[PDB]
Amino acid sequence: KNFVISDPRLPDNPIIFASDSFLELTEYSREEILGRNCRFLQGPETDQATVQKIRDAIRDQREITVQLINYTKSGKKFWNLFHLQPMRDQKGELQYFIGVQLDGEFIP
Ligand SMILES: Cc1cc2nc3c(=O)[nH]c(=O)nc-3n(C[C@H](O)[C@H](O)[C@H](O)COP(=O)(O)O)c2cc1C
Repeated sequence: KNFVISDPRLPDNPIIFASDSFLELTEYSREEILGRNCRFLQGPETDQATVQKIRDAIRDQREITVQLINYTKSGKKFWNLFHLQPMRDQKGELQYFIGVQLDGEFIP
C-alpha cells in the first residue's frame, strides 16, 4: 500500500509514482512529490550512517531493509522501516527502484 517508484535513468533518481497511502503518511500532495529524490523525508534526527547504507545498496543495485527517522510536510517525526527493491527489464537492465515504507519504531 505505502510505496514510491524512482527512475534511476533520470538525474538524481526522481520519484515517478507515489501511492495514495504514501501521500497520506507523508502529508505531501502528488504535485509536490513528482520529480524529487526521496531524501526530502530526511531531517536533523535522521542517522547519516543508515543513509550511507541506502546509498551503497542503490550503487550495488541490491535490496536492503533499514529503520530510520523521517519527517512529514508538517515536520512530524516518524520511524520508517524502509524496504528498497531494484527492478530490471527482460534484458536484465535496471529500470526502477521500488521503496516500501512501514510507519512505527519496530526495533527499540
Ligand atoms: C524508491 C526509493 C525510495 C526511497 N524512499 C526513502 C524514504 O522513504 N526515506 C528516506 O529517508 N530515504 C529514501 N530513499 C533514499 C533517498 O532517495 C536517497 O537515495 C538516500 O538518502 C541516499 O542518497 P543521498 O546520499 O544522495 O541522499 C529512497 C530511495 C529510493 C530509490
